[PDB]
Amino acid sequence: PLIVPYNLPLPGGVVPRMLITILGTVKPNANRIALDFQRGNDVAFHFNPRFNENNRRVIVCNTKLDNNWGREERQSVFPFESGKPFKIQVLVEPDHFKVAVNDAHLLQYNHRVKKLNEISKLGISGDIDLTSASYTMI
Repeated sequence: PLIVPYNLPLPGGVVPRMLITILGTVKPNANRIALDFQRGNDVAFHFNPRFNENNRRVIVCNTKLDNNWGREERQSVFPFESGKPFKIQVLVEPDHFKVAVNDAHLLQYNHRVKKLNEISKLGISGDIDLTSASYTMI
């Protein structure tokens, strides 16, 4: 098991065909999970499941530039369940990050931060037990 929050270095940044795989279990009373692909202090892609946002479950995605959050992209399809094991796969494609959860396509997020090679770390945080975090080329 891995300590949360966990930093996964992405050597030389991301590139199309890189596949990041995160395995863990949602804690029983979870409130949030976050994945943050970073370019220094900037957050190129924030993927943020929220378990009780005004009694709704929603995934919020966004980018943080110069300490300011941008326009949120919201997904109501919510494949995470409190107490249960999950797999998140993030596939870097030329124009977007493509995300699958438990082998099912969830969402795509268009690149706002376009210097892919400078997105050099992934932060994994929130209400999870983290089992594995790795990457490969496909």
